[PDB]
Amino acid sequence: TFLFTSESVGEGHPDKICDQISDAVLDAHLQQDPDAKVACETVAKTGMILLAGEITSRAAVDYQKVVREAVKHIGYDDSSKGFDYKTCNVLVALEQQSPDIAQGVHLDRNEEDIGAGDQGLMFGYATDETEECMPLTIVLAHKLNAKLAELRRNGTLPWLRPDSKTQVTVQYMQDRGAVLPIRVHTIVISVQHDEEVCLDEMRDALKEKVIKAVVPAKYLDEDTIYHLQPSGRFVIGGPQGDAGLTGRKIIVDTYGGWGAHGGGAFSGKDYTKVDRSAAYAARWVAKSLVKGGLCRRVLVQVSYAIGVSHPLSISIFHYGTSQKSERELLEIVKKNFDLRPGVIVRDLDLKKPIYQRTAAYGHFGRDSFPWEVPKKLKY
Amino acid sequence: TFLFTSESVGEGHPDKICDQISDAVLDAHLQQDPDAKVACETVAKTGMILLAGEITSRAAVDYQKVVREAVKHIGYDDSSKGFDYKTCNVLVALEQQSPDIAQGVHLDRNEEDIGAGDQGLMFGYATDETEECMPLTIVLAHKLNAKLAELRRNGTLPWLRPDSKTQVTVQYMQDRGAVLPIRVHTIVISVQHDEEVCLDEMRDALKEKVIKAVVPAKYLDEDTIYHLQPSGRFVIGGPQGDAGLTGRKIIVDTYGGWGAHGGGAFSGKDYTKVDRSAAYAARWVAKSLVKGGLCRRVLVQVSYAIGVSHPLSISIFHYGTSQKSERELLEIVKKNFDLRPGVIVRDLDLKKPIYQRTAAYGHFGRDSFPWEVPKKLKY
Ligand SMILES: C[S@@+](CC[C@H](N)C(=O)[O-])C[C@H]1O[C@@H](n2cnc3c(N)ncnc32)[C@H](O)[C@@H]1O
Ligand SMILES: C[S@@+](CC[C@H](N)C(=O)[O-])C[C@H]1O[C@@H](n2cnc3c(N)ncnc32)[C@H](O)[C@@H]1O
Ligand SMILES: [K+]
Ligand SMILES: [K+]
Ligand SMILES: [K+]
Ligand SMILES: [K+]
Ligand SMILES: [Mg+2]
Ligand SMILES: [Mg+2]
Ligand SMILES: [Mg+2]
Ligand SMILES: [Mg+2]
Repeated sequence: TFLFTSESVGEGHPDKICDQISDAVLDAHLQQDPDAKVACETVAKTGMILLAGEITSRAAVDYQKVVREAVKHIGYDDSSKGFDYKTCNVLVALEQQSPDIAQGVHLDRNEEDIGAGDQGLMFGYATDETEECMPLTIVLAHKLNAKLAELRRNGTLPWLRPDSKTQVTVQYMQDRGAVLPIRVHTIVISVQHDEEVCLDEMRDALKEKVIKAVVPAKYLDEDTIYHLQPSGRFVIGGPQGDAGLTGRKIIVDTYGGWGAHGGGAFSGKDYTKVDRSAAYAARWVAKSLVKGGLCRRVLVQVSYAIGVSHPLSISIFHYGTSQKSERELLEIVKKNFDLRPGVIVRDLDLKKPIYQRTAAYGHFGRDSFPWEVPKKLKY
Repeated sequence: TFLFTSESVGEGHPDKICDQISDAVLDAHLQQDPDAKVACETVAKTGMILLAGEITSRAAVDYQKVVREAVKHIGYDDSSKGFDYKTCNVLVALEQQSPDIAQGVHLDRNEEDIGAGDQGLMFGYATDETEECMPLTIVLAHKLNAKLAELRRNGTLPWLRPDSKTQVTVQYMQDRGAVLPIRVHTIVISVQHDEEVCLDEMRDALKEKVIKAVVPAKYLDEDTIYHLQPSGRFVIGGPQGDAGLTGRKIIVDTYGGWGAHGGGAFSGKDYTKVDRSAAYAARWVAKSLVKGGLCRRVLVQVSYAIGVSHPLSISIFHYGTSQKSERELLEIVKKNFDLRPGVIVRDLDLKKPIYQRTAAYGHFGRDSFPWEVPKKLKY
């Protein structure tokens, strides 16, 4: 057996605030101009949200309203919680997209033949260990943060504040390249709280009302290690406790350390940025291979050069979980998918303003987004 | 055979500027106070460097001088290049480290027993495909950017500006889990340039003076694909062309997509932040296993909880490249290394102000930093 650990963070973790704001800006632009070019970074620290980056769009967007409404949704609505959407500073340093990039990527190009918005590499991954084809470690870690937000928002644990982190270590066995979860070895939960609640009341609630509500009992046993509020005190939180930036939770956004990552952030970027569109397409290819019965676990790499539509490379790694060779699976992928960004946008409907919904609790394995609906493969 | 692609970026890429500034700030603090607690994020956009984060230190640091001297070293010294250290804005939004974090991590603790500064997961990787135990893809990509900076700085290609990106695709064969590079399949180079030089002069120089100077001729052939200045024009660059943030090149900083990554950035953080110290220690463990003759290729995962000194989990994956089981290699690691941050700091000398040197061209595989010198193993 072996251990593997993944983490997740809540909606009010300062980096995740930034990813949600960046995607609220992108959605505000796409609601008016489906062809907006957006590269919006967000920085958060005590009292401040700064927007920086490049946007060329026909939309008229009220940045103060978009930013403040996203922070209000997260739950930072009073100085007692360390941040307040009503009274924080919002600073904007947004300029047009560089004309040199625009001319090299999309200007005067037919949409299917638009060039990749940048160079880079991206990976897709899928594993049959869960129905949603995601690692159990990260699924559990995300659901523990979702449960904390539910209990905060329904008033069950009114001492909870929006900033949280979780981490799950699962003990696995291997089976011919596929992985089989056996038990939960360790869980960590840290969550911002009010000044009145004591450590013992929080530790008891985190075990009884959060962990037992999320983790199947079969995975928990007498030896499971719990680190609940391990720092001992977490009253200061959100951007006051730790600066946040967009694109600083890229492993939380994807596979929790499993598979691989090419380094590109997702949030704040329109479809021409292949860091997002091609990673979404690669997840769609990986999940299509697993739900199609071709492998039990698979990693897909793709890469691009700025201004060039077709990927430079495509690679498939099946961990030994298919009777077909990796070259055969590559040929099936090449016959069934077109991974130009200007075709991915049509297959995955990537001009639709649903990106803020992807910016917490992972981009993959939930809510039947287009990249989660397998493509029936012909071979 | 299969393809694999990795990228790198130059010193003047806007994200890399931020990592170098964050580490210049950390070094300035450590020069005066070896025990400084530093979590410095940097944001860059047209005309601006913003510092945000938390620092508790006894040092007296002139942030305007530190920031401007780092930008001067990178080479942004005139408005014609799109950024100038003499005249840009430097904004500081730095506060003390949260007292709640300080009390839960290090306050009143014996140094060897300091808790991890945060939770998280980290990986180390090593491969025998190169003497420095790094993937050839990323080594080549880094050296192509280093060669562009050398030719810019020696006046050979005076039209070059500091912002660059490269990407290398290598065609490999597998050998019992180990990987063997066969040839370079594709190279991309994009680099900011002056308004006078034409595309053909730049493409010819990039092939003849950069690629041929860096890539062994045995790997290049008649079928090697070159995408040199593929956007066609890159005069606007640096932070004017694209906002930069610290910790947005975490795959460039590590293994180029090989191995795995736990998501944590390195730059701007002191040793108590296990995202940096434990990733460095994990690279040291991986390279020690490969140089010790125990495996040909290996991935090491570790994880931590905030306030807890010992790792929560340790895992070793050898890809089938050892006669010893992964459990045996884990036992050898556990007998030879102590992965508490307050012991890693002593083994790797992590209070020394050498971090700006790590913040471009990768943290691993070069210049015999302590984590690159193997530990002789007893078993
Ligand atoms: C510990 S901080 C990162 C290190 C920090 N920048 C410093 O100055 O030491 C990382 C994340 O952990 C969580 N956090 C903040 N304060 C915490 C505390 N007192 N205990 C536990 N977790 C905390 C928040 O989710 C925060 O965004
Ligand atoms: C293309 S930009 C990222 C997308 C961008 N934020 C936008 O608004 O479309 C990414 C990086 O590529 C490089 N770059 C900038 N302008 C470029 C151009 N005209 N051609 C090629 N590469 C460029 C720089 O290294 C830059 O930091
Ligand atoms: K990726
Ligand atoms: K931070
Ligand atoms: K890592
Ligand atoms: K950017
Ligand atoms: Mg962070
Ligand atoms: Mg990138
Ligand atoms: Mg970037
Ligand atoms: Mg982290």
